[PDB]
Amino acid sequence: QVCDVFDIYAICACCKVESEVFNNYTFRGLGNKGVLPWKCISLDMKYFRAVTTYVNESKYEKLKYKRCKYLNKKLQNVVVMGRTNWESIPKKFKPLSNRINVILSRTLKKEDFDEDVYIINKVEDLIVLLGKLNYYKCFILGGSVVYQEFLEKKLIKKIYFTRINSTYECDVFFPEINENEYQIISVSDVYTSNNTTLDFIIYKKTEEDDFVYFNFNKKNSIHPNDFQIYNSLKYKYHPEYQYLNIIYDIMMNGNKQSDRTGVGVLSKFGYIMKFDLSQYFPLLTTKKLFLRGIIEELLWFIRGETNGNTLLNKNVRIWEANGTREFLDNRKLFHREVNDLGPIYGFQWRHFGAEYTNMYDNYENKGVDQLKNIINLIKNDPTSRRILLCAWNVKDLDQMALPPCHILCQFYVFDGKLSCIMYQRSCDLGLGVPFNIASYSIFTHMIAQVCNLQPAQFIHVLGNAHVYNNHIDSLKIQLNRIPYPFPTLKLNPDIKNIEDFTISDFTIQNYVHHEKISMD
Amino acid sequence: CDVFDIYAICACCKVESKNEGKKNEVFNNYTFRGLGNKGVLPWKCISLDMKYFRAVTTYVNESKYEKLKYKRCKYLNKNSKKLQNVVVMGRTNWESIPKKFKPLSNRINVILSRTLKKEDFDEDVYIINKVEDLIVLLGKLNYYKCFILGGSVVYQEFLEKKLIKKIYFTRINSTYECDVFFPEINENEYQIISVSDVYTSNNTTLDFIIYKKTDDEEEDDFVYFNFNKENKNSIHPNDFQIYNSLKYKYHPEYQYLNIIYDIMMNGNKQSDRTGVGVLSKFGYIMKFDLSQYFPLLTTKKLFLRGIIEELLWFIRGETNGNTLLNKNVRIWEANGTREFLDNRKLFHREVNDLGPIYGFQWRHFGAEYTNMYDNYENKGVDQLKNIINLIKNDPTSRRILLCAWNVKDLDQMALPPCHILCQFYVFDGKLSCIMYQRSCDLGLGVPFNIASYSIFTHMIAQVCNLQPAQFIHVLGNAHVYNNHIDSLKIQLNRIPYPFPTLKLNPDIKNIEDFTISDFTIQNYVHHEKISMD
Ligand SMILES: NC(=O)C1=CN([C@@H]2O[C@H](COP(=O)(O)OP(=O)(O)OC[C@H]3O[C@@H](n4cnc5c(N)ncnc54)[C@H](OP(=O)(O)O)[C@@H]3O)[C@@H](O)[C@H]2O)C=CC1
Ligand SMILES: NC(=O)C1=CN([C@@H]2O[C@H](COP(=O)(O)OP(=O)(O)OC[C@H]3O[C@@H](n4cnc5c(N)ncnc54)[C@H](OP(=O)(O)O)[C@@H]3O)[C@@H](O)[C@H]2O)C=CC1
Ligand SMILES: Nc1nc(N)c(-c2cccc(Cl)c2)c(CCCOc2cccc(OCC(=O)O)c2)n1
Ligand SMILES: Nc1nc(N)c(-c2cccc(Cl)c2)c(CCCOc2cccc(OCC(=O)O)c2)n1
Ligand SMILES: O=c1ccn([C@H]2C[C@H](O)[C@@H](COP(=O)(O)O)O2)c(=O)[nH]1
Ligand SMILES: O=c1ccn([C@H]2C[C@H](O)[C@@H](COP(=O)(O)O)O2)c(=O)[nH]1
Repeated sequence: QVCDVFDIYAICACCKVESEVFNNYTFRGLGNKGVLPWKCISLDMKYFRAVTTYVNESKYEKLKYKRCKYLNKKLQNVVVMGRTNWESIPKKFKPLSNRINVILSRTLKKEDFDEDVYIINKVEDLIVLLGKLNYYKCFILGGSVVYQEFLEKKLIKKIYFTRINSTYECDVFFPEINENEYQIISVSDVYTSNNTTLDFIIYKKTEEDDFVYFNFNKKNSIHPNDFQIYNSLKYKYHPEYQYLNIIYDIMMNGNKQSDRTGVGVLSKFGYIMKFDLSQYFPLLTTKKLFLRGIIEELLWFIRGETNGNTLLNKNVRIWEANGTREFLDNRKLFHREVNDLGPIYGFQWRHFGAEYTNMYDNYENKGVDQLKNIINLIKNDPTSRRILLCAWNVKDLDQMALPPCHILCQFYVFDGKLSCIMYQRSCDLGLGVPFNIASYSIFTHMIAQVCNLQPAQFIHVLGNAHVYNNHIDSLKIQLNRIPYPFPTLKLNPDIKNIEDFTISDFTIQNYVHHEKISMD
Repeated sequence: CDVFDIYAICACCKVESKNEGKKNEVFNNYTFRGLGNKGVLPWKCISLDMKYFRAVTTYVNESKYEKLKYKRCKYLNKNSKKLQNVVVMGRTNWESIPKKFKPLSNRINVILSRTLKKEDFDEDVYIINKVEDLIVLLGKLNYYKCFILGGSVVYQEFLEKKLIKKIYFTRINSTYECDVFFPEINENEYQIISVSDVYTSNNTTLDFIIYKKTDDEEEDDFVYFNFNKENKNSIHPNDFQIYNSLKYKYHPEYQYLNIIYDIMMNGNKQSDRTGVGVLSKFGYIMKFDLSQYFPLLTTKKLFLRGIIEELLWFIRGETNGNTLLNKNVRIWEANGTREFLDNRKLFHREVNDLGPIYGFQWRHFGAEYTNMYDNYENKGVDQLKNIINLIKNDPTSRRILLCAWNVKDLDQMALPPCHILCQFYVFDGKLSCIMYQRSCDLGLGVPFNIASYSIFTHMIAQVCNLQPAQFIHVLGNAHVYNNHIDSLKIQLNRIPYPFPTLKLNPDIKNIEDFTISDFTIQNYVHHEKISMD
C-alpha cells in the first residue's frame, strides 16, 4: 500500500461546533473564514511542531530500502498543505522550518512563490515526488479539501488527531472517520492550554534474556474478547485509565468474597490514583455522571448537618436508604428519628468530640471545628504535616447510620498550590468511586480558593477496593469505551469563605461523555 | 567468552564461620560462597533454585542464533535445527547427579575430566581433557549459550582464565556445613548489574543476582506522547553511579530506595517545624510480601529491640515514657522532656507523661485522659480487641480499622501520631495490613516504621490463626531531611542482600501475651551501619 511505503500520515486539530449525544464526530471543527476557529492553543502548536519535525536517523535506511524495493532501485519530514491552508500561515512561519514544504494548487504555480516549496497540481504528483526525495515521514497538514481527498483515496496510514474540548464558530469540518477503516490505538494525557482542555489521539488504518530469567516464576471467569477495545489500545495515558485499569485488575485478579450486603464482590487491597486538577476536572467520560447531588451533599457536610430531610427536600436521595426506620433499627438505633443520620461526616468535620443529641440541636462551639482548623493551618502554617480532616471518630461509629467510607483528607502546600490525599476504607468501584473522585476534587478546589491557592493533585488511596458481582456486565461495557478529554470546573471567584458556597457557585464546562449506564 | 557466550551459574549459601565472629559479623558478597559438602549440596532441596537453574540453562532464543553463529564463524574465519545450550560439569559434579537426571535434558552435556573418554558415554555426551578442548568443541557445535555448572575446581580455573562473561548467582540466605566454596569474585573484574525479587523456598529466603564482566510505528508514537516532558535539586548524576548502573532492580528494598531517589531528584524544597529544611513529595505506596521475607533494610544496619518494646508498650495501652526509658528505649525521650511538653503548652503534664497517644487510643479511645498512672480498665473503646474479634468473627468486614488519630485528644498528646491508622484485609486464611503515615522521615523513621508494622501484622495474623500476606505502607508527606542527603547518597549505591525472616514463638495465641523473648530475626545480612546526620 502507497500509505505504508511512503509513510503518509494526517495531523489535525478539531474543536466542537456551534449547533446531547456525543461520539468521535463531536470533534470536527477545523477552520472559520479561512483561519483557525480559536485564537491560539499553544500546547497543540508545540505538539504539532514536535510530531511534524521529529526524525529518527537510525530508522531511515530501513525506509529507504522499503521505498527502493517498491520502486525497483539533516534528514527531514515532508509536510503537504492545501493552497488555502498555505495562505492562512503568517509570512514569518512559512515555509515551515526543518520540514520539506509541499503545496497543492491548480490556480498557482512555482512562479507565484518566493519560498523554498514544491508546488504539485495533482495528488499522483505527490507520490512521484516522495519517490524522488530523501525524507523520514510525510504529514498531510490539511485543508478540509486536502484531508477529504487523501482519506477518500486511502493514502493515510495514521491520523494524529487533537481533540480541542471547547466550542467555536466553524465553516470547514474534518471528514467523518469510518470506524471500519480507522480505529483509535492511543490516547494521551489530558492537558489545559489557553483556557481549554485537549488531548491527542492516534487513529490507525484497520539483556532481554535476563528479563525472561527474572520472570521464571510467572483467576476469574473473564473471556479475552470481553475486553477487545480496551486491550487493543497501545498507549492508554488518559487519566480515566487510572480508574478503568483498577476495574480491569479486580476483574482479572480480584478475590471472590462475600460482603456485608450479600451480593458478593471481587476485591483487592491497596491502590492509588492521582488526578492533576491544574489540567482537568476528573469527571468520568466513559458513562454519564451528574454532580448536583454530590455538590449539595458536600455543602450539607460543610454546614455540619446530619438531617437527611435537608437533602430529600432538594431531591437528593444519596442518604435516603440509610435514614429509614428499617435501616436505623437494623443498626440498633431504635431511639433515632427517621433521616436522623447521627454524628456522620458534617458533625465530625464541625464538632468532633461533641455529644450527639439529635439532628435539630444547636452544636455551636461544641467539639472540634476541624474544617476551620485545617483552613487556618493551610493559611498560617502551610508546611505543617498535621493538616488532616478525619471523619473516623471511633467513639461515635455505632451512633452513625453508617461508619464513614472516606476516613481522612490530608493536605499539602508547595509554591502556592494545594494537593489533597483522601483515604477510602471501602470503595465500590462501579457506583461509588466515580462520585467520590468528583466530590474530593471539588472540595480541593473549594479549600484552595478560600486559602488563595491553586489546586494541584487530588490523590485517592483505596483500601478495600471491590466490584459488586451485579456490576460486572455493565463495567465490561464501560471498559471498552475510549475516554473523551475531561471537562473543567469553574467556581465563583467572589467566594472567600468555605461556608459561603451555594449550588450556583459551581459550573462544569465542556463535559463530553458516553451514554448513561445502569450498573445493576 | 563474548564469542562463545560462556557463563557461570551457581547457588552459594553462608558457611559455618569457624565458631569465630570478630565482634559483630561484617557482610559482603563473599558471605555467600558455600557450594558443596561431601560431594553433595550443603542443603536438602531448594526447589525454587532448581526451577530457576532448569529455566536459565535450558532457555534458547532461535531468532537470535544468527548473530552468535555469525560472530563464531567470522572470528574463527570459516543439521537437527532444535538449538540447545551447552552445560559444562566437573567429574565430581557429574557424579553427584542422579541417573534419571543424567544426561541433563534439552542440553548438550560436556564433562571436564582427565580420567574418562567418550567410548564409556556417547557423542550426545561430549568429554574434554583440558579447558582449551571446550573452545574447540564449541567451535564445531550449534549451541545458544554455554553454562559452567561448576564444581569449585571448574569455576576456579574458568574465572582465573577470564572465560566467564556473566555469573548467574543464587544467594541462599542460610548457613550450612560446606567443604567447597565458590572463588572470591574480584569486584574490579565483575560487577552486579541485576538483582531479583526475594523469595522463600524450603524454609530459607534467597534471591538471584547477575554479575557482568567489567511494529516500531508505535516507537515514534511514544516520543510524540512525551513531547511536553521536563539539576532540579543540586544532586549530580555520578552521585548515583552504582544505583543507575543496575538494569533490573526487582529486590523489594528498591521500593524504599526508589522513593529516596524520587525525592532527591524531584522533591520540593521546604522549611519545617524542625528548622532544618527537607525535600518533600506527597503520596507513595510500598508493598512488602511478608509470606516471602521480613523487610528489614539490608543497605544499612537496623536494630529492633527498641521498636518491639515500643509495640508491646502500645499493646499494654501504656502512656508512661519511664517504662521505656527504664529499658533504655529512648524513642520517646525527647518528646517527654519538661522543655518539649512546655513548648506543646502541656504545663500541667508530668515529665514523660506522653498523654493519650497510641497505647491509650488503641485500648481506651474516647476515655478522659487524667495521668499516666490512672486505672483506665474498661474505659473507652478497646479498638485492639474489636479488630481482633472482627478478623476472627467477620473477616470480610471492610471496617477492620485501628485509628490513633483522635481529633479530640490531639492537643493533649506530646505529639499527634505519625501512624494514623491500620486497615486489615483477610482472604483465604491470609492477613494484609495498610498503614497510613501522615509524616514520613525517609532517612531515619521509615526504615523502623516498615519493621514495626510488619512485626504487628505477623502478631495479629498469629493470634487470629492466619498467615501474613502483604504490609502496604501509604506515605503522605514524605520528606528527606537536608542533613540526611550525603548519608542516603552513600546508601542508594549499596546493593541489597536477600532479606531476613521473622520468627514468633508459635505458643503465643493472645495479642497481650507477647514478650521481648518471643521475637527472633533470622539470617539478617546487612551493609555497615550509617549515622544519618
Ligand atoms: N485545525 C486544523 O488542523 C486545520 C485547519 N485548517 C483550516 O482549514 C481551512 C482551509 O481548508 P479548505 O478551505 O479545505 O482548503 P484546503 O487547505 O484544503 O486547500 C484547498 C485548495 O488546495 C488545492 N488542492 C486541493 N487538492 C488538490 C489537488 N488534488 N490537486 C491540486 N490542487 C489541490 C486547491 O487550490 P487552488 O484553488 O489553488 O487550486 C484547493 O482549492 C482554513 O480555515 C484553515 O485554517 C487547515 C489545516 C488544518
Ligand atoms: N552450589 C553449586 O552451585 C554447585 C555445587 N557443586 C558441589 O561441588 C562439589 C563438586 O565440586 P569440586 O569438588 O570442585 O569438584 P568439580 O566438580 O569441580 O570436579 C573437579 C574435577 O573435574 C576435572 N577437571 C577440572 N579441571 C580440569 C581440567 N582443567 N582439565 C581436566 N579435568 C579437569 C577433574 O576430574 P578428573 O578426576 O576426571 O581428572 C577435577 O578433579 C560437590 O559437593 C557438588 O555437589 C557442584 C556444582 C555447583
Ligand atoms: N494538531 C494540529 N494539526 C494541524 N494540521 C494544525 C494546523 C492548522 C492550520 C495550518 C497548519 Cl500548517 C497546521 C494545527 C494547528 C497548529 C498549527 O501550528 C503551526 C502551523 C504552522 C506553522 C507553525 O509555526 C510556528 C510554530 O511552530 O510555533 C505552527 N494542529
Ligand atoms: N543456580 C544453580 N546453579 C548450579 N550450578 C546448581 C548446581 C549444583 C550442583 C550440581 C549441578 Cl549440575 C548444578 C544449582 C543447584 C540446582 C541443581 O540443579 C540440578 C542439578 C542436578 C540435576 C538437575 O536436574 C533435575 C532438575 O531438573 O531439577 C538439576 N543451582
Ligand atoms: O462514599 C461512599 C460511600 C460508600 N461506598 C461503598 C463502599 C461499600 O460498597 C459500601 C459501604 O459499606 P461498608 O464498606 O461499610 O460495609 O458503600 C463508596 O464507595 N463510597
Ligand atoms: O514513627 C515515626 C515518628 C516520627 N516520624 C517523623 C516524621 C517527621 O519527620 C517527624 C514528626 O514531626 P511532624 O511531622 O509531626 O511535624 O518525625 C516518622 O517518620 N515516624
